[PDB]
Amino acid sequence: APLSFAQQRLWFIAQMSREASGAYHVPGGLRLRGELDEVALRAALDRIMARHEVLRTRFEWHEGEPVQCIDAEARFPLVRQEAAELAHWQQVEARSPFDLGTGPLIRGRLLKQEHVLLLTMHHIVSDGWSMSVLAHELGTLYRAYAQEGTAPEVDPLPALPLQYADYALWQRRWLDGERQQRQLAYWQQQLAGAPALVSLPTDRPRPALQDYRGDSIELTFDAGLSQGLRALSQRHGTTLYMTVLAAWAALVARLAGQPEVVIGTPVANRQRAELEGLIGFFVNTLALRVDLGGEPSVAGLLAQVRERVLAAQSHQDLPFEQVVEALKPERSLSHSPVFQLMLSWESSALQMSPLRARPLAPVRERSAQFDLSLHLHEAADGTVAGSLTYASALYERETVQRHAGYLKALLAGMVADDTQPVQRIGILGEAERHRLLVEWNDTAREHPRTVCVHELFEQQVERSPDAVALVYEGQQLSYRELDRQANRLARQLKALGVGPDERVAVCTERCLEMVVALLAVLKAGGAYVPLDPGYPAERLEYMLADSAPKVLLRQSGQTLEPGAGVAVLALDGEASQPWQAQPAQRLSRDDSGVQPHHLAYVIYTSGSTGRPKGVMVEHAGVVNRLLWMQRAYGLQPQEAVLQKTPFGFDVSVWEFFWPLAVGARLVMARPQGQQDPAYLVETIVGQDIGTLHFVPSMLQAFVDSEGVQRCRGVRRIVCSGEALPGALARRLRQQLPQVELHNLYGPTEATVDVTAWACDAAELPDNIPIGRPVDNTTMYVLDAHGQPVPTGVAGEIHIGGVQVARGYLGRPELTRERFVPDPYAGRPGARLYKTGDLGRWLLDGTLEYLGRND
Repeated sequence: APLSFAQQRLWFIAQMSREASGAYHVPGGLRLRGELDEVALRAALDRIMARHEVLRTRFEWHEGEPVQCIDAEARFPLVRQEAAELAHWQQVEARSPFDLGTGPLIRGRLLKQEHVLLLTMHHIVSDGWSMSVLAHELGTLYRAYAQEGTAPEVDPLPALPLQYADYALWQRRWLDGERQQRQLAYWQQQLAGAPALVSLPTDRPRPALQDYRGDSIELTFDAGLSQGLRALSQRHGTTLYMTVLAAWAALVARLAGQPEVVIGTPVANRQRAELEGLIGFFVNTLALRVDLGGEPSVAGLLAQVRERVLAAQSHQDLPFEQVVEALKPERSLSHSPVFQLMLSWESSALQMSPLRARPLAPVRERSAQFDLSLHLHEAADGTVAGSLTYASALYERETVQRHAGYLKALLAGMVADDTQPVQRIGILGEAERHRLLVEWNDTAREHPRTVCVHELFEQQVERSPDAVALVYEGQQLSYRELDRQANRLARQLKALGVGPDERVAVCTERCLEMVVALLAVLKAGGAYVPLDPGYPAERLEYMLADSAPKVLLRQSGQTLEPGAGVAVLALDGEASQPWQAQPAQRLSRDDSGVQPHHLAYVIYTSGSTGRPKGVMVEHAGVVNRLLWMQRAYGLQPQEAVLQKTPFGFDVSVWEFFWPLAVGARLVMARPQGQQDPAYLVETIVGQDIGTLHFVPSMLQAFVDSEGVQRCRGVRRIVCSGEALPGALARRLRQQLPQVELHNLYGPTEATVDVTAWACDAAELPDNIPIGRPVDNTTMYVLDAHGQPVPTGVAGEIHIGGVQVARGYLGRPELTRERFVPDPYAGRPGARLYKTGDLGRWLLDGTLEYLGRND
């Protein structure tokens, strides 16, 4: 049961109101493990109450603007009430709403020698630094009150040199002057043109409204890495924070595929020594734009980050909100402005001045104001530890864990060699590298590697010679009748010099004799070259001359004349009768001499921008492609497949030879029949079609056609050639609830298809994946240097395995460029095909097509 659009909208808005409850509070606590002297503690809390003027301040509405009201004689409120209770009592105290009109804006919690001294302040009167000052004065005041009786333990001995209202009066005048205008001018130029949104790969699409649900992981830099990072930063004059910022920016730019990254950082903004002991709202945010173009070195990047961090810290008085208003007066509501990743660097003055006061550790962060929030601090033992909070709507936990692993690996590389290119440092762990290269390519399947394409058909003829094999416009041929017709023509082709790796061009519209021709060429040991008569004459004549075939099989009525010594054989009509005198028995395997490594066909590319390339495809890869398809989908002998794809596209290869290898019948659609919506529906129903192919644009026309809901006998619809929108997949489910939808992907240079994804999930994604590699086929997503990229990162798709084509006919240079040695398979001579397509691995080990690399 789904919510309406207005219900879902109001829910996300109502939970953003839940974000405005605890995200504006500054919680904290201390553990008391000593004598119970609550008489001195209450005097210590009330002493810091009356001393720090901001703690006894309320806020009202007075004539169209908020005003502050400083009250006198403020009493500290404290409530008096193992693992489950302390955790529940903590965050509910941290999520306790305060009243800004009445106060108090600072509360506490305590109960029963060991006690729990919880404390919470509102962000309008405090910040991160304010809790450290609150804990500083509490330990000193409880100590002085535990020594002997006092009345002003902190009022005359260390008084406040400046109150928060004095700071606000100074800031009100500073914001009106020119110093504020110069700092705004710097930030205007420093961040002009920066990317508005980091393109970090997300496990789920970014919601329309920013989801603030968060979770966090812990990460640690051991003493070895921390020591090396300290020495690295001393050598380059950077701080330990600058070195981590340089590494994280280098990692994010590499993961996102963007030249520069913006990372925010909160600063204390207490540069003047007059404010360092004050309690109040002082924290400001700085946006750090780190550029990684030009492939810098580790040393060069550290010098850039050192430069821009010092420049940012010189202009840190300007409020970050005024930077956002100047840069992005119009801003998206699905992500934070200017930056979406924050890096906070915490420190380690004093600690526990009273007695046995332990700093209570904060609860695990569950609110995500940004996409990623990296918190780090230098522990006492020199090790660097912290947390990485992530937005649950965007990332899964394992993705964030691998993200932290890349950062630690990149930091170790920067220590190992600060002179190397920073963006080529290895970051993948061995576990993920093995999963990407091996585990997700575990497709080895035992198929007979000694059988050719036509022999699969011949083996089926012996199993069911009288079953129906081919249907065309009221005519039909059994398996035996089709085999005999192909044998006669194959012997005629053999008499004309057809043999291993020789080409035979075939120019015909769809009919029974089209399949006779294709099988006869294969039986004669040659490779067929489909010449679609619908193509322009210039294109047909080029492919006819480029392929240099021994024979042209031509349908009667076609006028294509090769000349050049090419033998022309009539495919049908009265002129084809002479080769009916050939014996109908099969040619022996030695008579043709064809082997699985010989060519099965040469199919030319589109030639959209130049001359088409003849893709040379061998028998063994086609056999693997066909045997996988039967293992995946289980086509049965009583089923029918529709031959509707023009046979110049290699999708027709499985339309032709998959049913004929397994006992099903192939229904040859009328020429250009797929373009008639009425004919397609009537043929599907009339001929009991169970399986057919659509490019997504034509599947859209199919589901929009009249009477599409009559096709409830359809079993499988295979999609390939374009991106398949999830909306179209859902639309097909509504029209035909029984049909199985499968999304396939693969170029001609890798034998028809190499990945497949069944669209059988209860809820389908907006972008249908291309899936997992097929049998004996491998897939790789590599960067510009041939290295595997992290999971989710976009790179160029590479294809390995037995289906990689032999190359381009007559174009050895281009073949060497796109068919490169395979460095993974462990097989000598194996090759990868560079697709020129962009893609990425998903979490579940499925591939996603992202477009062309250029």
